[PDB]
Amino acid sequence: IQICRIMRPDDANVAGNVHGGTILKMIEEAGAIISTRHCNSQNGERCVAALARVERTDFLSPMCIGEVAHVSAEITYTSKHSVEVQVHVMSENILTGTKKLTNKATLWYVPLSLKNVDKVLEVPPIVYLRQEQEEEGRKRYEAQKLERMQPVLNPEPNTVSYSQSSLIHLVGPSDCTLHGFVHGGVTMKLMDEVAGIVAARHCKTNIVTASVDAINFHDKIRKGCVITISGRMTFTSNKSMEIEVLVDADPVVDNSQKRYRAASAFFTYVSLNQEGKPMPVPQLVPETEDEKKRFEEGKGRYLQ
Amino acid sequence: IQICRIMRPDDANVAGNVHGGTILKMIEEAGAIISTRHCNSQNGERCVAALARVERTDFLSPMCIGEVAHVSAEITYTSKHSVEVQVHVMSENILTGTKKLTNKATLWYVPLSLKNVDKVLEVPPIVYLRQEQEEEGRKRYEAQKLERMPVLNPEPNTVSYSQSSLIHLVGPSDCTLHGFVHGGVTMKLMDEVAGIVAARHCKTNIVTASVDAINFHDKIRKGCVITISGRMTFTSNKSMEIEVLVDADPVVDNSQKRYRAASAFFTYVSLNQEGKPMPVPQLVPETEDEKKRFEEGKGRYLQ
Amino acid sequence: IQICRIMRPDDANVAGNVHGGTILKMIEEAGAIISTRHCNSQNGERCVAALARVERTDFLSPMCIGEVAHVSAEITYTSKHSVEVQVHVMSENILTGTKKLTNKATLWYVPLSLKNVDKVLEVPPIVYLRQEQEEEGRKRYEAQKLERMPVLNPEPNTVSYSQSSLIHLVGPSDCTLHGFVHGGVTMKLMDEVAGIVAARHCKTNIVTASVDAINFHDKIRKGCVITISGRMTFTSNKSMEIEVLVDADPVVDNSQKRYRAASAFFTYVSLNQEGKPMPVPQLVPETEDEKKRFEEGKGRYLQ
Ligand SMILES: CC(C)(COP(=O)(O)OP(=O)(O)OC[C@H]1O[C@@H](n2cnc3c(N)ncnc32)[C@H](O)[C@@H]1OP(=O)(O)O)[C@@H](O)C(=O)NCCC(=O)NCCS
Ligand SMILES: CC(C)(COP(=O)(O)OP(=O)(O)OC[C@H]1O[C@@H](n2cnc3c(N)ncnc32)[C@H](O)[C@@H]1OP(=O)(O)O)[C@@H](O)C(=O)NCCC(=O)NCCS
Ligand SMILES: CC(C)(COP(=O)(O)OP(=O)(O)OC[C@H]1O[C@@H](n2cnc3c(N)ncnc32)[C@H](O)[C@@H]1OP(=O)(O)O)[C@@H](O)C(=O)NCCC(=O)NCCS
Repeated sequence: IQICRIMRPDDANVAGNVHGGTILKMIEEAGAIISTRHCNSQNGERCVAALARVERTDFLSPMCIGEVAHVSAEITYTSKHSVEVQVHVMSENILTGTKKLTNKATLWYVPLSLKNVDKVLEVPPIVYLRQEQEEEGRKRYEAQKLERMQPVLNPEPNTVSYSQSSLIHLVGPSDCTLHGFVHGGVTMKLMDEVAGIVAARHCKTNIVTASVDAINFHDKIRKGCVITISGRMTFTSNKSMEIEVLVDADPVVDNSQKRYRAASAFFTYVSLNQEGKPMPVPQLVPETEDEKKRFEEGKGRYLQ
Repeated sequence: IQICRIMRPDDANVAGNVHGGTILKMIEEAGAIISTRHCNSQNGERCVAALARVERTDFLSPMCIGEVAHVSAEITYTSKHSVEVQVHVMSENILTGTKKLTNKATLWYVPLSLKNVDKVLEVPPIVYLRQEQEEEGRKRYEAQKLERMPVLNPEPNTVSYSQSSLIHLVGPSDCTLHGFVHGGVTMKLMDEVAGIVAARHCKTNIVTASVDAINFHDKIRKGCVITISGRMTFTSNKSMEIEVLVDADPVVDNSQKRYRAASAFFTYVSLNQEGKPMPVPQLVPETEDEKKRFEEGKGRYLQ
Repeated sequence: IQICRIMRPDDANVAGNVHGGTILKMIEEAGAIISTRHCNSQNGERCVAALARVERTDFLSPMCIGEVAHVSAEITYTSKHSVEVQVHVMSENILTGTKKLTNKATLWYVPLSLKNVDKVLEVPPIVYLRQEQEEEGRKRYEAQKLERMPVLNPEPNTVSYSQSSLIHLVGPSDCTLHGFVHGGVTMKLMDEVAGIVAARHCKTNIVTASVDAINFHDKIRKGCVITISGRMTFTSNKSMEIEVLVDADPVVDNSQKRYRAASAFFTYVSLNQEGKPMPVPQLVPETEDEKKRFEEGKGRYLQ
């Protein structure tokens, strides 16, 4: 168990369910603390473990204000320079005594030198109880390694341009951060918000985050940047919607550095019935060639 | 009449000086407190005073972390349905003992029914010490009452070269006890985008000299997404004027249209190491609307 | 001697009552401001006063959103290296005009050099109006100086049934202008875990009556992870006392071991759905240390 805290009114959305960004920030905190503690076991160069990838997060059951969140983490795998961390988020009602599993996630972290930033160090190794666990971890590692290799016109209903949305945010201070960079939590909250906007615009009904499927942090964001979090619908099942979210970082004045793509993610959203079963959502129809390529790649991700 | 706090690390801008948004939020808080207490003075219908206009804010000298901010407020004038409030924000260094006058502003508030909102109620009158005070107040009131009646590939020093925008989804800690959001969140965002546009146009360090006309046209509720767009309007040889507009869109109801929630005019300058305004690059308008806005920027400059 | 602000939605819970943690941080802020101004009065070494002890905080009456808090402070007694500050928190309803005495506290601060931290400096003395004031101050100072020298499967209403803990990574708005964290957030987390254990033991709505001995043993720097652990010590027929302990371990430097940063005693009470205090279930000790802590908590209760 790496983090435990109380959900408060500011942790929720306007409706009263706790924000996806808050759950993501707790997940990141737990994974980062245990990964950082593990990569300084053998007392090497002083390092901090940075989140590089959210392999997957499942929103199994909703969390609400007043409940206590216990988020625990276990180090499954460590590569040459990366560590895989599995994290479980449970909610407990302190009066009712009930405890449910709210979220389940897998993340990837990599240690960065504190002395000379941008320098990756070698993860110390971990000892496994069963060899099948270690090879299954290696298989997942090689799978994720394999996987790694915006204009809007006048909109018609149920088109990509119709739901396409965007947030623009000036990154502020980070005083007590481990490094000079800002945590993935702020950016993930913004990504979740843009995904929710796109889903609600496309489906015109209640919506729920089913899962966040692949969050990649391409490079760090420093203070004084202004980030554009752009969200677009990529592919829809009959009962689910997929949203690509892209985070681009721009220097305000510094033309020494050019605009770059800082992060990318895929959100799977669903709308449920009063009973709690996934209801049919309107189907997205692509119009351009790139939209249809992204729809096909969404179907491929759907069946694999 | 009084509000006072200590400036802390989250209160600062990227530079490490107290954010302009934080100063504006404290000014709004002080004005709202004193006018709300005054508009329930005579024990009428229970009401709350809402900020409607920032007539002007002067950033005289910067404030820094660790200092204590003292914000004082005085009700200058009362109309039939509005209150004019003058506000001073002073900084106090608790170690050196030094105290500077950091900002000076005057605001306009309107009391709104708590029982039946959207109903504007009648401000109780204030008694003036001299008749000249009330006459100057009426003059200022009538002045403010009268005055209220897409970027392609850019070339440098144009409006399009500096034009920028922030987009924000209004969440739950932006709003008050009711669904409306404080003027503070919006003013902080306007200041941020104005600073962005000014830094893009002038390519050096800059500082807000004054905030000229913040008008709050309509309320913003939770669940809206607001676009705070900033563009440069007119430049002196040593000063720049930035227009900031707040547009609010309903996310889900496409029956409902986008509306203009707030508008303001920012004056930015770039200063020397000594502290004197240095020449800023000149804005050249390209379209007809750009120079129309440049011409009224010159008009505002000469008055 | 004074700080005042208006309470906003983030300072309160869903019901509209201000969190105890926010009141505690405001008390700390006011005390620190005046302690810092006094310990730089006569132009010694440039220093800032850090909160070391909360002698007691009484929650006399609740404060709610929209009311403005006026926090006043007075320097009661100063030792060789510490300053005693008494603080009153008053709430003002700006509509009804009513003002209540909400909370009253006594705190201890110690000046630390800004140039070389960990260096304690000598508090300048204060001149008393009556000799009895200084004599009572010396008595209280010597009293406080004297005073400073695992849950298995549980059965209901024992210590293990209620014992709880929070785990927190020091985040971005927790710290001061320097690497240390304000006492306010730490006290807020202590109040939260005390409320958690109290609600687990009492199965009702509950409220903090008073917090008695908050000691800040050592500072917490950025990059620590703190465990705020709370366990029940002794229960009256209508009151509960909860001991809260704050332990900090460094995440990155594994060279350093766990250390005890803070400790406090919270007394909680149980309310009805109407709002009347109901009798609380009696805590039963099982071990020898549990019964020692129950008896010494009773001793603290009878004082
Ligand atoms: C993570 C980061 C350091 C990657 O470094 P890099 O420039 O790609 O250098 P590398 O040569 O180490 O890249 C490959 C290796 O890095 C790690 N890595 C990089 N990207 C990864 C990804 N999407 N998923 C998992 N591991 C990744 C792995 O260690 C990978 O393979 P390995 O097993 O051979 O070590 C860099 O992209 C980054 O910092 N992104 C921003 C993360 C951030 O947000 N930081 C602020 C706080 S969250
Ligand atoms: C300002 C607001 C109340 C205007 O009210 P309205 O519905 O247009 O009603 P009216 O225009 O007929 O006028 C009512 C009074 O308000 C005054 N008023 C309205 N807008 C004003 C402005 N920008 N500046 C100065 N006075 C203004 C009017 O002068 C009038 O009083 P008067 O007769 O003494 O002149 C409305 O825009 C609003 O609700 N703004 C709130 C924005 C916000 O976020 N505030 C802080 C958080 S709630
Ligand atoms: C308070 C602190 C400076 C104590 O310093 P120290 O290393 O123990 O050195 P000493 O205690 O000998 O310093 C002497 C003074 O400190 C006072 N002091 C220390 N702890 C105290 C406490 N809990 N209550 C009251 N006084 C205390 C002593 O009474 C003494 O005063 P005196 O000499 O006039 O009698 C240290 O414990 C600390 O820093 N705690 C954390 C405070 C913090 O978190 N600051 C950041 C903002 S909250």
